[PDB]
Amino acid sequence: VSEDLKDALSTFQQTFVVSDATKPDYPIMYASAGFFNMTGYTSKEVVGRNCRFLQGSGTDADELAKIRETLAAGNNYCGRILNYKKDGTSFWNLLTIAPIKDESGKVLKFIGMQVEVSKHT
Amino acid sequence: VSEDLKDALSTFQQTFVVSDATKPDYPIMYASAGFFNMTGYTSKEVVGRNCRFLQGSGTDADELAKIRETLAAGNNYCGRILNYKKDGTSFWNLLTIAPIKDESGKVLKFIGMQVEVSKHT
Ligand SMILES: Cc1cc2nc3c(=O)[nH]c(=O)nc-3n(C[C@H](O)[C@H](O)[C@H](O)COP(=O)(O)O)c2cc1C
Ligand SMILES: Cc1cc2nc3c(=O)[nH]c(=O)nc-3n(C[C@H](O)[C@H](O)[C@H](O)COP(=O)(O)O)c2cc1C
Repeated sequence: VSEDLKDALSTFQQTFVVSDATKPDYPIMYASAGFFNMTGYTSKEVVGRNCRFLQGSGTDADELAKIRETLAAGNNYCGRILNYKKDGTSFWNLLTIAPIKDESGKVLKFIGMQVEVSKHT
Repeated sequence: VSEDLKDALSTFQQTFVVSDATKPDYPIMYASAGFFNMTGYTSKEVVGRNCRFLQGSGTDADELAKIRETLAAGNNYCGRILNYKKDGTSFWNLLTIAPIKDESGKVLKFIGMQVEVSKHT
């Protein structure tokens, strides 16, 4: 809440997840070290869930539409979206999603790199 | 993130490079084994080089402007760009660039994940 506090104890955390692209819920298969440090959810407990548990009231619906469109097309997504820690504390997520394709081009997984950043840049 | 990330991408035989954001022309520090297969260039040909050697006259200059802006801003970049293998073969490269930052929020590296993609030109 306090302005001076947030900046002095700036946490520029970074994590990634890998999700299964062959199931309609795009479930996390693996969440990297740092996921709990950033979000307050353990890397173990998020396995089998869709990453939308990080979203809340202020998350931009149009950005979510572009993500779904990316996953369906099998391409990539780059955005800065509003996410929420287990706490309910909001943070800005510099989110980069890329397809993990096999030898013949099949999209088997997606990787999502998540970077906590401030509101603008 | 970074070493764990490299390992996850390698586990799925992905093509990616890691570039130095502290050296001035973003030289490649690391090129995965998939890079040779995708481009015809070995890692040793390529380590120490800016990845612009993949470009040619068909490459969209407007996209390259978007990339320059991303790297100066420490943000991410998602696009599909026309690139050329060592033998001149032209292809779509779905390129995804994300920052790797330290404690400061200082960008140390960029990772660029590359996949050769068919055509919805
Ligand atoms: C690999 C991967 C990583 C993702 N990471 C996040 C994330 O960090 N924050 C978030 O809000 N959504 C993230 N998503 C997006 C959601 O999981 C979901 O795809 C999005 O909400 C759109 O689908 P929906 O409209 O059904 O919710 C990620 C998706 C994928 C597949
Ligand atoms: C990690 C990373 C990966 C990159 N991968 C590619 C690539 O696969 N193909 C390409 O044309 N450019 C790639 N680039 C972009 C070019 O290296 C260069 O940044 C771009 O051409 C803009 O700079 P310039 O206008 O000086 O050429 C990559 C850049 C970074 C930092």
